[PDB]
Amino acid sequence: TKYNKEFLLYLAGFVDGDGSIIAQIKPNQSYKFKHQLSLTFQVTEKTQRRWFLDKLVDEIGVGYVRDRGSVSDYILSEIKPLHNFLTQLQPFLKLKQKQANLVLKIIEQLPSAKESPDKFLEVCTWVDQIAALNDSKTRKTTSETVRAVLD
Amino acid sequence: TKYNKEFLLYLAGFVDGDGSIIAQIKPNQSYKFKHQLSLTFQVTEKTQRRWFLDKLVDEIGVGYVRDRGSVSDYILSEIKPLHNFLTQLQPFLKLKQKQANLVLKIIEQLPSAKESPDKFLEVCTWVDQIAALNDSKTRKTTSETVRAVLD
DNA sequence: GCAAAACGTCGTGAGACAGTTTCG
DNA sequence: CGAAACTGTCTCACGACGTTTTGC
Repeated sequence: TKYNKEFLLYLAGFVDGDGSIIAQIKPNQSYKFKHQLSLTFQVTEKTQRRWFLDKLVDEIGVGYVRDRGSVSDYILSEIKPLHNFLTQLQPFLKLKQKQANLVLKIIEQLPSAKESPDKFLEVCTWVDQIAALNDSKTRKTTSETVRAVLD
Repeated sequence: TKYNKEFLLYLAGFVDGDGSIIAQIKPNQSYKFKHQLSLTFQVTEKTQRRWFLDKLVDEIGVGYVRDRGSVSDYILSEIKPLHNFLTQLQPFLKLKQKQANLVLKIIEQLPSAKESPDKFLEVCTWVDQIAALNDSKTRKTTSETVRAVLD
């Protein structure tokens, strides 16, 4: 899906404001390396303004909105559409462009990360960088925590 | 000054996110009708990201940045530059377009609001409308306050 | 007497994760 | 196995005012 540049310009400003580009390493025994590499693009807004997030679902054509009381979030996790979307959005980001670029990097490196523990750990390293670029305050699992479990 | 369109598209999204279009009636004795009609365009950001606000000062070409601890704000209150700015920004705003058009209306009517208490009140009613559109929760002075004083 | 700067603050509206679950 | 959803909440990073002082 090719997005309109005006939509992307406005949206990149909005994302730099209320948005969040997130990479997480989730402990999970069902994966071969006991952790899932999770990626999320999100936009949070007061629920009385969810109409704005509902429109995003329509305009971006993928993702959904979750309600959590007083605020709601537009969430996009599917890696394929995420890569497609972030690729077109990143040229216009000013505050979260580095995060976007790290996420695109991780996505493309995913297949290779599933094959090798050293690669996987390398990818986890880029997740650490995204978190350090964000206003990270409650992170727990890092590349360090993953190395210890692999060992 | 005329701003580039892509600049305004991005900024409108950033403003709809971290910005605030403010209208205030400030009790102050030195004014004929005992209140100042104050208008402010602002963008708030964590002080570590103060460079982005400083950059806005240069790109918008007027206004300034103030510090208040963990966060800083880009501030624009000069009525003429503010009017020129919002006129060009409002077409691209989505959550705060009404507030912006009401601020523009107030500015245009300031001259006549000065000559008549009743005009002053009507404009103060437009300030009520802006506060209602924002997520107002600590407002003290309203057009009802002024109505009482004007007696 | 008004515009504009300066300085101060309530109560969130966000951001940024964590943990667990679903099911092709 | 693993992509993606579902559910919770911590810690702010904002928004949106308010009061007081400048300066022409």
